[PDB]
This record gives sequence, C-alpha cells and structure tokens, in this order.
Amino acid sequence: GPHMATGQDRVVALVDMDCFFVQVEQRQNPHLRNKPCAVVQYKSWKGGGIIAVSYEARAFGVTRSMWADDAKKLCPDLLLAQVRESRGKANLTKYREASVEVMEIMSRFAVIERASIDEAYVDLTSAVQERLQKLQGQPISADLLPSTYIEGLPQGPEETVQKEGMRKQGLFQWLDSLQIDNLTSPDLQLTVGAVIVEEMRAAIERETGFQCSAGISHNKVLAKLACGLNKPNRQTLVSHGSVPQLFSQMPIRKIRSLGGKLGASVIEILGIEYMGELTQFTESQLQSHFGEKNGSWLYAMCRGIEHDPVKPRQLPKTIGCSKNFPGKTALATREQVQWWLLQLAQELEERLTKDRNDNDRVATQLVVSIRVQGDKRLSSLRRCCALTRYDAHKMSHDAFTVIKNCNTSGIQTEWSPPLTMLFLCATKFSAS
DNA sequence: ATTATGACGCT
DNA sequence: AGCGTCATA
Ligand SMILES: [Ca+2]
Ligand SMILES: [Mg+2]
Ligand SMILES: [Mg+2]
Repeated sequence: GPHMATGQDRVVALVDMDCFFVQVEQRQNPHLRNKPCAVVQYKSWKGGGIIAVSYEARAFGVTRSMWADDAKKLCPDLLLAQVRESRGKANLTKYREASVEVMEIMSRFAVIERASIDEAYVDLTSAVQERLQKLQGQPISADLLPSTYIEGLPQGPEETVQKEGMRKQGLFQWLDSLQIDNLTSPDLQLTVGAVIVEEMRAAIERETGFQCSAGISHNKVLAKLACGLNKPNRQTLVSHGSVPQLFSQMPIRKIRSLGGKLGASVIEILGIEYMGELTQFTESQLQSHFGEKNGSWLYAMCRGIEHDPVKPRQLPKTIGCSKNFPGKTALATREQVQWWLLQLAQELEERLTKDRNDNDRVATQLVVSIRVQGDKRLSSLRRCCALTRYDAHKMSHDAFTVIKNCNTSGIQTEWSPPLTMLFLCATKFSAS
C-alpha cells in the first residue's frame, strides 16, 4: 500500500556507443562509412579475430569472436580495419582516446559512471528537476523526442505498418496520457529525462561524429536493458509501469549480472525461465538459494527496483596490458618471458606516464598475472608487488622476480610449463 | 587459437 | 591478498 517503495526516486540513463570501434575507424576513413565493416585484431591466424561489427555487416550474420576468414564466407564484401600493433601486440589507444572524447561531452550534462570503454551511466535526477522548473507546467512536444521509443506502446487500437510510424504512435499515446501538472510524477520525470538524453546524444554526434543508443529508466539495470531494446541510433524509455509486461517474457539471462552461472542457477533451482516469474517467491526463499545479498537483489529487481548508485567515476581504476600466447606460440624460454614482459612494461609505462600528466594521480601497486599451458582459467596465478617508479625495465624486472618461481624446468634457460598469457596491471591510484 | 581489457564479490 | 565472476570492444 502507502508504505511499499516502488523504486521510482531516480532518473538514470545508460548511453552506449553503436558498434564503437567500427565508428572510430569509419570517422577516420570515410571509405568505410555506411558499409558492412568490422574491426579485427591480428591477421595471420584465420584473417584475424573480429571484435566489432557494423550494423550493415551484422545483417549478413557477422558477429564478434568470429574469424575474419569465416566472416568473409558470410559477407564477401566485408571491409576490415585492423587494430594497431605496437611492441608486438594489439594497442587500443585510438579507441581509449575516442572514449575520452565522448565521456567528456557526457560529463557536461551530468555526473557519469564510466561502465566500459563505450558506455556510461548518467544520474539525471537533478537535471530533470531543473528542466521541470524551466518548463513551468508546459507540455512536452513529440518534437523534443525525435528518436525515443516508449517500451510497451503503442497498445490497443494503417501507418503502423512501418517502424517509424509505430514509434510515433507509441510516443503519442505516452504523451497524451502524461500529467505535466505534477512535478513529482515519475513518468513525467522519465520523459524529461528522455528529452535531456536526446540533447546529450545530439551533442555527442555533433561534436564527435559518433552515434549512440540510450536507455532511460529509474535505475541502472532497467536503463541498461532499455538501451538494448532499440539499436542503433535510438533511445528507449522503460517506465515503472512497463515492467510487469516486459519481464513476463524476458529471459533471466538478459538482465545484467544474471548472464552467467548465477542466472543459470536461478533457472535450474527455481524451474523458471522469465524474470517476472521471480515475483512468486518470498525474499526469504530467494535468500535461501542465492545468499542474503543476491536474494534481496532478485526480490526487488524482478519488481523493477534496484538501488545501486551511479558512481561519480569517469576514469578507469586500473591500467593494464595483456597478451595471450596461444597454441604453439607459448613462451618456453626465459629470454622469451623477459622480452615480452618488457614489451608489456613499455606500453604500461607509456600509458601510466600520460595518465599521471592528464589526471594527477599515480598507481602504487603492480599486479602480475600469468596462465600456464593446460589450465582453462583466465589467470593461473596472480601476484602483486610495489610499483614505486614509472620505469619499464624496473617493472618488467619486478614482474619476473615475482613469477620466476613458477618455472618447473630444472634448467635455468628453459621455461616450463610454457606460458600462454602475461598480464601487467597498475592499480591502487593516489592523488599526485 | 577470440583477445584485450576492466569492475567488483568472496574468503 | 589471491581467486572467481561477469561484463566490455
Ligand atoms: Ca556499444
Ligand atoms: Mg557497450
Ligand atoms: Mg557489444
């Protein structure tokens, strides 16, 4: 009744760049624009591994993780851009720098949480209050929402044959129902949130050339889900009211954090398929199976309610460099291990020095991780040491010292079992 | 032989 | 601390 919170206190958006690495390459090379395009890394093994795919290429069935030689079988005219290689390894600087361009624009509108290289959550609650005061009871025109979908609409009762017409019919029903006379209507707040996101998205495109999609809702999980409902180059508003129908057929794995083993457990243990089916369990029941924290989270989430705050953090918390040495390329000599630790340390030194200059901070811990031939785990071993100076030779020497005792080989010069992954990561930043 | 990342939870 | 999970291009 009157005491049951509804998770409608905030307006949160999730902005996600469309096929991000591809757009970065298309901006740089106009010949790639409006074409089936993919970004690949390395080239010698099966034409390289695809890591980003334009919407034109996806129509042919090209996906991430596909080998470019295989993608070419589906899409013979596929164009490719290759990730830059430096010091013998893929170097993602160009995309990191493009990400900064976008993140800096978003930060003009509101506080953001950098969630990945190409997406950020936005807390719009304050911005919405401000805009509502400016509007002074003024209705919101559909003209202010030119790329917005309202999830769940239109409903009930011939232009609806095409997608743009459906989008507009839905928007009109939504706005027709809105009560603009009340500065505290959650639905109104979401709508104004959407007006602001249109503006943010226009600014991103104007100032970078990059297009993005976005979700607008009352929390991060619904915002993220919403964003994916209409891509590319569109934004989606998911209201509290839309949740029961949306979740009624929504596979559990689609919700963020339930895409892996926990999500699988939920389905297996409870014998359900859809997020909405969770409402029939008590909070205690969910806690008994999935733990106190997850059980409480699931109980609220299946009702559209989540409280995780948009953290004020625009910069990454760690800076790392990693390389796999698959199959026959695994490092089997000490000279090999040392040469590559050095290559990695040199890239890391370069990124750290630039980070210190731009952002007034210094990393204080170096984390060293390796994988050994045979183990099916990301990392086999992880060891930290102190990071006291931005010097590549020192860092690589320290990394070797910390891992040297993993070498089974009774021989000094040989390395066994061979190493199939090296990883250096600078962490634990402090102001400088 | 997807690879190169990056955040956060557990004990 | 070191390990595991989940997620990004
Ligand atoms: Ca994206
Ligand atoms: Mg993304
Ligand atoms: Mg993606």
